[PDB]
Amino acid sequence: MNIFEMLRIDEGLRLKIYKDTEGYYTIGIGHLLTKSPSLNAAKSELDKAIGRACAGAITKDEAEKLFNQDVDAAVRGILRNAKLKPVYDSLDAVRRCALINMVFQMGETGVAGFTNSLRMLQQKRWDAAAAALAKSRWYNQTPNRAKRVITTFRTGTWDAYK
Ligand SMILES: [Cl-]
Ligand SMILES: [Cl-]
Ligand SMILES: [Cl-]
Repeated sequence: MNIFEMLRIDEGLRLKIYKDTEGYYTIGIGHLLTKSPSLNAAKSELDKAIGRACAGAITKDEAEKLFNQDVDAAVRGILRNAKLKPVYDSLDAVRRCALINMVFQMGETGVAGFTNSLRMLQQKRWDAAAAALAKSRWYNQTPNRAKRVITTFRTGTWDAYK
């Protein structure tokens, strides 16, 4: 299993503009277009991201290209972040993927906000980290996905995804 396969499971794949769990316009494999209520605005962001007139739809290849860009951006955002980097550096390969998953979903700043959980991960207190992560809007809004990531952090294996 790898980060791509993992996020592909959590986010799905849709070739036509859709609303994510918070009602924002997204497309592809979890690629947020805009927070704005306007379908037009969405459509304009899409055209601008792809570089052509998509009329609200993209191809598979296009979806994948955006996904490669988003994953890379998330890894680089972690490595540049003073709060995240040291965590990431302290973790084993499976758990690094769990950290990347959260950044992809909520962004760096959001993740950097889980101060206590970050500190526990770093100290390798897995069960305490799991509990801290669970006490969040994140967990209450998207529980099944949250659980899958938290379990990965707890165990360091891919069972939650197999
Ligand atoms: Cl926390
Ligand atoms: Cl809570
Ligand atoms: Cl969920």
